[PDB]
Amino acid sequence: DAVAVVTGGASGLGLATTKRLLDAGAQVVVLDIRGEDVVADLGDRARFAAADVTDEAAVASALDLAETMGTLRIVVNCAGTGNAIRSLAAFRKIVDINLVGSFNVLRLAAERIAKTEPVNAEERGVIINTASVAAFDGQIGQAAYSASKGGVVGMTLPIARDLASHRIRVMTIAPGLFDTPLLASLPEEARASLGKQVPHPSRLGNPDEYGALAVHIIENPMLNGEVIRLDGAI
Amino acid sequence: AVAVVTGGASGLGLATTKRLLDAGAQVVVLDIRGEDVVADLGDRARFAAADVTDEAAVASALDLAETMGTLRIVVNCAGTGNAIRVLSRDGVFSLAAFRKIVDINLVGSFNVLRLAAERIAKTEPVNAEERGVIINTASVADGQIGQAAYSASKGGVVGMTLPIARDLASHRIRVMTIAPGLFDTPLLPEEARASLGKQVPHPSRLGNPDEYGALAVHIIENPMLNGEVIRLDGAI
Amino acid sequence: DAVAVVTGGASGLGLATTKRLLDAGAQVVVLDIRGEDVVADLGDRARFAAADVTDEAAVASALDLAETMGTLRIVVNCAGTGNAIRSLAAFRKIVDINLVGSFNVLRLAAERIAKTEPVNAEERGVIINTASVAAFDGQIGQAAYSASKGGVVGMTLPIARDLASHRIRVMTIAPGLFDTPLLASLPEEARASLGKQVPHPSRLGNPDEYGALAVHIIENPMLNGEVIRLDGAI
Amino acid sequence: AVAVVTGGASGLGLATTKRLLDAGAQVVVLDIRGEDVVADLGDRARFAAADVTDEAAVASALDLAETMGTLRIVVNCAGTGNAIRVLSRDGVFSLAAFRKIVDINLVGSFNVLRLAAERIAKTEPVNAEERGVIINTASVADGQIGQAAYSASKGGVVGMTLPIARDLASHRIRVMTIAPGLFDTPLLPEEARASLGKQVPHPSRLGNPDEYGALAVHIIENPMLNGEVIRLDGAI
Ligand code: NA
Ligand code: NA
Repeated sequence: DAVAVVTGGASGLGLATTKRLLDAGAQVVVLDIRGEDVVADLGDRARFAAADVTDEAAVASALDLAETMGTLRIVVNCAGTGNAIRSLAAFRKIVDINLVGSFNVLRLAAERIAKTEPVNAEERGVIINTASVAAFDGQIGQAAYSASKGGVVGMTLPIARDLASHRIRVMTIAPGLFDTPLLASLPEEARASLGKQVPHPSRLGNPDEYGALAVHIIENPMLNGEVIRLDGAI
Repeated sequence: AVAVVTGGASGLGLATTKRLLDAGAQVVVLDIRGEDVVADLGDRARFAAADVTDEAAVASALDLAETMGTLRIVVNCAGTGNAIRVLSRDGVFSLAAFRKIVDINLVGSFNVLRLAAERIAKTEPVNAEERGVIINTASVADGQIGQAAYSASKGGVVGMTLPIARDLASHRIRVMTIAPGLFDTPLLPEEARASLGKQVPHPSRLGNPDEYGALAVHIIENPMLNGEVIRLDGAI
Repeated sequence: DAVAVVTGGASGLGLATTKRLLDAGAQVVVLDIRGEDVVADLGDRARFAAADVTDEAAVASALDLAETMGTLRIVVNCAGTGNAIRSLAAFRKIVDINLVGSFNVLRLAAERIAKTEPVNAEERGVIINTASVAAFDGQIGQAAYSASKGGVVGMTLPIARDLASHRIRVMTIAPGLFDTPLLASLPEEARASLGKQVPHPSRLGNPDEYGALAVHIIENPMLNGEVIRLDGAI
Repeated sequence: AVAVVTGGASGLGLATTKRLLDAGAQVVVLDIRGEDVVADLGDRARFAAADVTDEAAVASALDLAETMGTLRIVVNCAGTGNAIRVLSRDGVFSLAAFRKIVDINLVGSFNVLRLAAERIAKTEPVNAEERGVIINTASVADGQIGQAAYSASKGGVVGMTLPIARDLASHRIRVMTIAPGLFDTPLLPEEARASLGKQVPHPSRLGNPDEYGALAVHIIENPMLNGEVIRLDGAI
């Protein structure tokens, strides 16, 4: 194929990853809840599947679309929720989207990737998660972001070990402060101030830097069961 | 001093409750059942029926605690107790099961902590250094989806520990987590329980719930333990 | 016996641990490079062995003293070096004392403890390490303290697993900022300022709090292969 | 741009050197031998004989690098290369052996980093964001004392990574660590090498030194990677 599914692929980290994957020659299904126009503009090697990652039936239909395009081998979980702004229902929503959704997509995708022929015939595929944190202290919902981050981190090695016999690697990127629309509710000088708190480089991460790491992980067969912090040492 | 122990009517929570009662705390046992168990514990223990994800029911358990005395201690053992029995009894083989397990562990622990902290923050300190202490339990360990639900739940509880400790520091409430390995609780045949014990390096046996309770009391009694996860697992 | 060996036992964390152990009914060999007077004052259930922990022959002779007193079952590595003050030789000295010394004492003690009868006949003994950090940023020798800390942390689980068949637990305490003579070169208000940086409790740790944890570890059979941070969330 | 690769004449260091040469860097190979290897690498590689714990010899390797161009990159692979061959060839069964292994890993890496950083801090930045990047290797894995020396060495290198990254941030020098698992280097019979490969979950084979080199180059090329340890080990 090779086909990738990128959740949250129509913006931020997901979009940057989608573009890097297209550049690398893969086809991509953008699994997201909006941004059909953005994905249309990328051309017909990227396709849009409308799906909430917490909805099993919706995810399954997006994987079906990927299968029509070629051989499914790659997943990148970049779906997130909640703008950074200065409720048990709110806690639950963040955990459901960032943690449960990532598991849903990982498990359903793994089932299909496991059925493919390996490509020296060593690998069937690679699943990459995103472990996301709160942007700042006293950020609303910090405990939920820390919980869903910890959950994604915690499942990385155990799932890698369970999928080893299927030749599917499982990795996680833990980004720091990145320039995405999730920061767009803060005023500009606030975002600039956040960037300057990062030790080095003292700025916001560019989503392309996340996308570049994701591609490196896909291209490096020895990276498995690991979390990689991508955060300027913050 | 009053404690609330969730999952307090069995296993780790019961062992904790007993240690707390012997140390002079009164205890509200917050659980889905166990009225007889709590009756057998005598006059310094009271029972509150509650699902840890139910805000009103947890609030009422806290109200009960504050009727008995000054609420200073919470130990969240619901993730290992009666509450996960059904969520696990017939196995964990679906995305819906994974979700329910994550819910009780992450949402349940967050609900109990957030509501308890609100009450404890309003108490007077006891060198007038401490208002209280909240201890979480990072899920006890079934198959692959079961392994994932455990590992995600454990991870999430771990992940919240330091950030919440930091948030509550100005309120003089410590936040700690115990991450137990294989323990001998009603949750678990003798041969099958024997095999589990053998994969623990040393001691090569199931943990005694009293060993969990002893650590919980030590955490309570050691002012410098904050924002940390303590694995209690025989190096497994 | 039971006999404990506490390295650095004549001051700070080590002394507080020695006193807690005596109170708990153990006999103690204080393995240290000075403080014979302090140990004399504790009475004849504490004995002094003059030894540098980097010197194998010296350590062995201290273990010999412990054996004459009773059955050796407990080791607490609290020997440290260098006052906190605001050189490759200096880097090497910190690593040699804090990391190599701890390994030296652990390995030599383990050999003897392994030969004892277990005491329901589950345990032969317990070895506790101290993983110490720099007190503040820009502290001279910070990289060496971080290296020797990381080294002690890194060896904890692997050594616990290798000693499991001998029924010897191996644990590590990672203290934060404690009121010991290692801070005595900083002026008082500087130490007070450091204490206030600790989130909660916002003060310097009391060495007795370390000693209490060490005793709890000894008394809790399920604690093995783990590092416990004791640091007020700093 | 000039790089210094310690242990650069074999294994992980050689694979890194080759990747760097293909990416357009000149490379000083700092090693205890390998003049012929470096000659075969051609005119953009030069050889400096040095023990990584020898301040004068490392200083001279740095002098050589700065003669060739602007020093921006250091990759410390000496802990996995020619330098540990003898320290390990006849086994690790003494406290003196443990010490020597810790020395080369912790002291060696600190010596190279501290001296390299002093030079790199004085260069002009290249959006004028970066002066340079230093990458450490957290020991490759023999028996119990061997296991302890490995684990302590790895731990120490890991432990220094973030604090040093923080210290060097104002100088625009990133500090990263790669923690490799079982790799196929000259250090390692086919059957015995086969058995080692099988205990890696996936890929269930020894790592190819080129996979280490590819990660090192990615770290160099990704401005946001700082203060972090990356395990490269097939989930072992
Ligand atoms: Na811990
Ligand atoms: Na990592």
